[PDB]
Amino acid sequence: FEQKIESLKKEKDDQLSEGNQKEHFRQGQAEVIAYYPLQGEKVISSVRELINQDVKDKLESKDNLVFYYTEQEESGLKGVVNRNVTKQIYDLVAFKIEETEKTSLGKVHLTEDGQPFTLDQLFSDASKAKEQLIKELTSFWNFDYKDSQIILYEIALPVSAFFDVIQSSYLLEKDAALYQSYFDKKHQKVVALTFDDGPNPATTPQVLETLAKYDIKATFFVLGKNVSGNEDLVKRIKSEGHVVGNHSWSHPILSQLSLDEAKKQITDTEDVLTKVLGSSSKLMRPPYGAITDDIRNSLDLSFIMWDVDSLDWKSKNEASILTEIQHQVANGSIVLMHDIHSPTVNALPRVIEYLKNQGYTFVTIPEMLNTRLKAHELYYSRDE
Ligand SMILES: [Zn+2]
Ligand SMILES: [Zn+2]
Ligand SMILES: [Zn+2]
Repeated sequence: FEQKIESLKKEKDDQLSEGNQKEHFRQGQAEVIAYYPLQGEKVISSVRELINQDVKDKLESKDNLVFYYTEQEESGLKGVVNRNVTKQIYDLVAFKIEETEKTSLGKVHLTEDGQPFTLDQLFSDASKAKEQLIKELTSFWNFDYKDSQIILYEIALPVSAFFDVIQSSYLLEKDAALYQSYFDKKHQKVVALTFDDGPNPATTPQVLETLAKYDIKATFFVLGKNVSGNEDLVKRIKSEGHVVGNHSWSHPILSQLSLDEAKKQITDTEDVLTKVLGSSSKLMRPPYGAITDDIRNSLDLSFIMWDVDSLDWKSKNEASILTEIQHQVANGSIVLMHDIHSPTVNALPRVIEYLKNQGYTFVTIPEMLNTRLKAHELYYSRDE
């Protein structure tokens, strides 16, 4: 019995003496031996703390011999390494030596100099990161990092989903390439002009002439009620290469109607657009941006909001319209305008010129969202 215990102790020293500091103590009836890793000439504090925590709370051991030790592993993040902690318990009261180990009892992320690396350091702003985590979390802090995914305690979350607030400097070659793709797309200078509440026979034709003059396309979210009597004009919008979307039949606050009456405001418009145009873009913009999860979840359409309100409907002033666009438009913006009043008709040329002068490419909503478009989903911009 004594010789067998001596053999286990010799084996562990042969295996782990180098690069570790060995602590030995009796805790009740249990005999504990812990090998703490050294970073340089000093014990990695957070690893010892993790082990001490186990000793205090779990541990428990009646008559046993308990070993703790670690191994360094890459973390999958640049300049960060992991210390995996193993705990092994030997039962010697038995005729035969029994043992059980937990290979990854715990784990600590560390900087190359042995200091703690916490999940908040992976971001340029923890507050927001926490927020996005919460989301992708809810839909689907001790963590791991593997194959381009963040793993919490397990739930594997793509690292991609937090690129907006991540400290990309921590990404290795592969993830750095993925980030480059994200960055390049994020910085593509595209904008989608959108026009609501039409068609209006007295203003829409002028808007179409102006878009044609400037060689750009737009997306028109039309009211079902305005289609009757203006069928040729709606066909004209589509023949000029613009995308026609659904703005409800008569512009009520959809969230204040019963579910089926709201759905029908939408489907009646899909029906008349399909009858006149032969097809639907399956894009729907709620009047006033008012919508509910139930409505969205009830229809196979993508709901298109906006991130830039030109306020043309409020200001009714060309100079104001241009100023709002100049200050608000961003990469991937969806601009809300109305092709039913003259101020917008008049301001359109200077708005287009300004944006072209700043290097923007004008795109339709389908061009902007292309692969991101899914039924039931809400979209405020290319990325939000
Ligand atoms: Zn074992
Ligand atoms: Zn409207
Ligand atoms: Zn569905």
